[PDB]
Amino acid sequence: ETTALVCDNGSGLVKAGFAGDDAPRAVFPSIVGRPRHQGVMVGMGQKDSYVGDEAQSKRGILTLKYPIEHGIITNWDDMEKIWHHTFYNELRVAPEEHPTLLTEAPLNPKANREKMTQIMFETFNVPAMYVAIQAVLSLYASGRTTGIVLDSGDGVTHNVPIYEGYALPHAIMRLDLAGRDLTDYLMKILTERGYSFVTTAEREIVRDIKEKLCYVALDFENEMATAASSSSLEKSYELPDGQVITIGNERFRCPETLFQPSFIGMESAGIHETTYNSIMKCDIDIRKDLYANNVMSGGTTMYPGIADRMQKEITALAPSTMKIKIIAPPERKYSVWIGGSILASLSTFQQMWITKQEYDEAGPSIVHRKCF
Amino acid sequence: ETTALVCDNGSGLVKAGFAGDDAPRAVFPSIVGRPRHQGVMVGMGQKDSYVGDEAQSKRGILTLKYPIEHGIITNWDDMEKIWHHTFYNELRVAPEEHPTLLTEAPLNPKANREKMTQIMFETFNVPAMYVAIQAVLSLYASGRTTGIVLDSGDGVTHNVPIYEGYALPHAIMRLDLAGRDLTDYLMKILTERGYSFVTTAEREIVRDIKEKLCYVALDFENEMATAASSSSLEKSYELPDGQVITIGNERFRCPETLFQPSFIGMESAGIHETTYNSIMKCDIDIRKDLYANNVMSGGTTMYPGIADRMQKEITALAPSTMKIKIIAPPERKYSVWIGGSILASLSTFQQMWITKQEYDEAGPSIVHRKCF
Amino acid sequence: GDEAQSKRGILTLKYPIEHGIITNWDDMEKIWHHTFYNELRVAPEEHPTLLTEA
Ligand SMILES: Nc1ncnc2c1ncn2[C@@H]1O[C@H](COP(=O)(O)OP(=O)(O)O)[C@@H](O)[C@H]1O
Ligand SMILES: Nc1ncnc2c1ncn2[C@@H]1O[C@H](COP(=O)(O)OP(=O)(O)O)[C@@H](O)[C@H]1O
Ligand SMILES: [Ca+2]
Ligand SMILES: [Ca+2]
Repeated sequence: ETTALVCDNGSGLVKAGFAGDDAPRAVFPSIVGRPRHQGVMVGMGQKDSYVGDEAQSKRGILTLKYPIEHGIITNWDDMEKIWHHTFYNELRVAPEEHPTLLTEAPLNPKANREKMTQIMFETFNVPAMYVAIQAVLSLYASGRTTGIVLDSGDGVTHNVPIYEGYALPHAIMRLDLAGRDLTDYLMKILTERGYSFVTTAEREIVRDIKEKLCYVALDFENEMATAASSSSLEKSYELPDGQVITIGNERFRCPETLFQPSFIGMESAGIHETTYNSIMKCDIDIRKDLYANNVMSGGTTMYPGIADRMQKEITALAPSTMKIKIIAPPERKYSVWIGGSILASLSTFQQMWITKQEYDEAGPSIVHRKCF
Repeated sequence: ETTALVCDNGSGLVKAGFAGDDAPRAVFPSIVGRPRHQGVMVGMGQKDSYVGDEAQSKRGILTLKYPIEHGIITNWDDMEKIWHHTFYNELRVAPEEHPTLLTEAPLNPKANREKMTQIMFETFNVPAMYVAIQAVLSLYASGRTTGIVLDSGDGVTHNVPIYEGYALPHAIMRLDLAGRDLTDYLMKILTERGYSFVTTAEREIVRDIKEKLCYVALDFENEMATAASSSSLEKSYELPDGQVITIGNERFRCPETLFQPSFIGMESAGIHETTYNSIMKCDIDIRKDLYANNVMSGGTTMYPGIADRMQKEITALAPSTMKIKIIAPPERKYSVWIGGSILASLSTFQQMWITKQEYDEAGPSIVHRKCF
Repeated sequence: GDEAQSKRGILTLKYPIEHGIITNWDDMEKIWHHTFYNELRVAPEEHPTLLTEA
């Protein structure tokens, strides 16, 4: 009778809805805006904190804060505000009669799970809850049981291999390189053409430029030579004050940081080498099914041409006698929520929620022994 | 056998001289004045424009323009006229047989730099030239190879960390808050006492008031409290007509914009926070030396008490077991030119010059491959 | 060697030996030249050398 809630809680966006639906209902950015200037007109409902899309609507006079930074909930009061907004204003449900499934990146500190369990059980008084891993839900929404999942959101890029439903925890890769860092790099390299963007409001403008105009080049040096030789790669964008900017080679220099992370000073490997070393740390017999099932998920995998670039780099890295297939659905930026909707709707799942009585008898540490 | 020219062409002043010397010869402000009233006297040796100190003396009948605005050269004919003035009239030097060294703030757009190459080679026809970063020359004048440089001039305030001669480009911070913004804020808050300063001639008068009477307070709140409760902090200044003004809490409120930049409505952080984030973005081992080698340069660091205040503010943010030393030599106003003179007169430097023939096959884009 | 430890912030560090097997022979030759010439300060032409292996 009761319908479980699925709330995919990413670093940049939050996707909330009911289990069983095909698409989430409440998709809105996880920001809290606070007023920065002097309020002179008395009345008219001047609130002290705006949460969600109205913070985007009034972002010119607000300082904007992300409570989740690289998968870490830093400011818990703002995250409680976002949870209150997504329960009472967006979905408009009573949380004390609905189970709630939550998502989390792996290799994340254990205080985060305990504090989410404490806030969801004590403040909102839910009857049951569960915390799941995002890549596992991506493989659930993919409809298969074997594959290696590369999930990259706004703050974290993780990589999990699963064979026949059994995960390999020693081969899970994590990398703090995602859309926030790509946005900051694009803010850095727009100053070469004279466009200055510094404030937190215009960071969203640079993010919109990144979403609309960036793509992954198949060969970087040839695309450098093509951009230097001609001007056919240039495109124009309209700022919301009416100014028109144009960008050339900055379209594909920005997602190249995912493949060459020495552009922002990190000495770590690119995502193709991260996927290759995740496959090579796995056992000898399961690599053949993992090369053919590179499941691709998350929001920063929506660049044009990223899948062909991953195909070229992994086929270069792997031995030539094998087939490498990369699975990129067109709905892959919602795959974590769709897998959460699939998982909460199974009849075989309904005994492994964390009930209120288990929390009362075991404290917040029940989430370590039950979830994962 | 020829000598190199060193020309620090900062946004407020031009400081030019020969390499190997210890002090610059031609120091004059980067202004171009044009007449704004009608000429009624026949003869008199009247000119269409004035430059440098000659524009400074006759400023009552002139409109003054700064060709450099926050580091970016806006008007190029005026900058060409200032370069012609500092070559032919100030230094008495024919520039076709002396190589020249120029300075530039980091994260500037590229299109200045090539043009800064182009009319150095096509107009003045120098045999060689080079463009350097100001903070690197500050470390050259300091005599050491490890440190983080806070260089704040008239238009650009930037932090650059260098460890063992290796710069870290991902940790360079730029902030467009410097002496002109402090001057405009001082013109804004001087209207509270009834003193109006609106024209561009009397902006120089307010700049002189800022140079003579302003200081950085150690703690802001008790300084405001003792400014309100007494009159010992007040000082008097004589205008060149004869009028005498008296200022009180405006002496320390105008440097406070460097530490509290919300006074002019800017969302960004202060210089202590900017230096702390620039240190914290660096690698984990090198932060031991970066706390102990804070180097200041530029005229905006000439306020009394800025070093003690910056030490107290960095000491609050850093952990208590780290030793923080700020180096503020009394000659650090001229330190960019001194490092330019040390670098140009150095023996292994004379193969990094961008000569005439390399510009001839490479176009103006030689400066990106060679300089920095 | 030790001067790579003192400057390890601005360096990437590589081990030529990985699980006992020498992988990068140029870096191993560099370490051998450093330990013969800069640490023991001897010429290898007049000293027999004993080596160890797993
Ligand atoms: N079409 C697109 N092209 C490029 N980047 C995108 C696109 N759509 C979303 N993104 C990026 O994905 C990031 C967040 O995606 P997502 O994983 O759905 O949210 P979260 O990280 O909150 O889970 C955003 O920072 C955004 O920049
Ligand atoms: N004694 C002083 N006290 C306070 N500020 C000063 C002093 N001398 C110069 N300044 C400020 O320094 C700014 C620029 O100085 P400087 O860095 O030498 O020139 P540039 O910015 O061209 O490199 C000027 O705007 C001036 O207001
Ligand atoms: Ca996500
Ligand atoms: Ca300067």
